[PDB]
Amino acid sequence: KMTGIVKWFNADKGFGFITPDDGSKDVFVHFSAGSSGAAVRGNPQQGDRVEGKIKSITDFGIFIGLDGGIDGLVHLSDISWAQAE
Amino acid sequence: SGKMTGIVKWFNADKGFGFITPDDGSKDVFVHFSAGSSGAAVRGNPQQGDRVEGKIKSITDFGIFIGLDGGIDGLVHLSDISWAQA
Amino acid sequence: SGKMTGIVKWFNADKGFGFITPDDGSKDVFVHFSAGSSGAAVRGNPQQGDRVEGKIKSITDFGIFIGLDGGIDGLVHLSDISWAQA
Amino acid sequence: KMTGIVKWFNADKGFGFITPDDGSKDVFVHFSAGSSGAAVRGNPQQGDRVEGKIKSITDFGIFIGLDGGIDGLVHLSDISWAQAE
Repeated sequence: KMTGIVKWFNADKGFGFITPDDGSKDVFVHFSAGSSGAAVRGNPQQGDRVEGKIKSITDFGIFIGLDGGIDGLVHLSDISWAQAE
Repeated sequence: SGKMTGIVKWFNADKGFGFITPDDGSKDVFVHFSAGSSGAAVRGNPQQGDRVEGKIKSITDFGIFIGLDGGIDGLVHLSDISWAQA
Repeated sequence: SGKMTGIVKWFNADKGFGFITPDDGSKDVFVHFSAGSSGAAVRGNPQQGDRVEGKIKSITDFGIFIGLDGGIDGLVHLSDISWAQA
Repeated sequence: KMTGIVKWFNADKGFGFITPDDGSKDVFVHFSAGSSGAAVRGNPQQGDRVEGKIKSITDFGIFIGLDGGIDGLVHLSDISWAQAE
C-alpha cells in the first residue's frame, strides 16, 4: 500500500512522479493509461493525493544485448525444465 | 510476448537464477525466479544445452524509486494506481 | 548507440526528466539527467515537438541489488570488479 | 567501494553473485568479461574475496516498447536542447 502526493504528472501518457508518505525516496511511475471501470479523472496536480499498490519484482527476465547491455526487463510468469538425472 | 522456449546456457535452481538462449531473437536472457514462477517442488538444474520454457509478460506498470543521490534505488510492480478527482 | 537525436514529447528540465521520440527505431525514451549529462547552466524546457540530442551508452557493467524479499532493490553501475587469484 | 564474498560466479561469461560486507542485500553482477591489463584469474569460488566500485545510475534513458514495456536501459552521457524563449 503506497500513499503519497503528486509532484508532477501526465495521466494521459501514463507517467508521473510521487513523494510517498513513507521512506525517503520519491518514485517515478509509469503505467498503462486506460480504463478499469470508472470514468476518467483529471490529470492530478502538484499536492494531490495518489495511491497505489506495489509489489516486488521477484520473478523476472533481463534481456542482454549482443553488446552486453540491458535490452529489456520482463515479468516471468512461469518457468519449467526437466531436471538432469 | 507470452511463450518463450529456449536452451539453457547456465543454471542455479537452488538460488533461483539462470541464463537462457531463447529460440527467438538475438538476445540471451537472465532469469530470476521464486516458487511463484517455478512451483513449490524442489527441482535440480537442467543440463546445459537442454530445453527450458517460460511465460513472459511486459512490465508496463512500474515504479522507479529515486535515491537521495538521484540513482535507481528500486524497481517495483505498480499493481494499481489511483488519484483524487478534479 | 552513441548519438541519439529526436523530438520532445514532454519535458521537466527543473527536475531532470523528459520524454523523447528518437528519430531512429519505434521506441520512445524517458530520460533522467543531472548536471553530469546536461551541464551546469540553468536551462528551461524545450518546446514540445522541438529537437533534442543526446549521447547514449549501453550499460554492460552493473549490479542488481536483491532485497530480503527477493526483489530488485537497486541498480548500479559497476565501475571496476576484481577478485582473488586462484 | 564495494567489498564482499563470492556466492557463485561465472567469470568467463561475465556474471556473478556476491554478498557485500555492508548492508543486508546481495548483488547480482554482470560485466563485460575481458582484459584491462592483467592476466586472467580463475573463476572465483564460493568464499573468495571480490571487490568493485559502484556508482549510482543518475543519468539514464529507459526505452519504452510499443506495448508500454521496459525495452532497454542506457546510460545518458549527455543531452542538449534549445530552451523555449
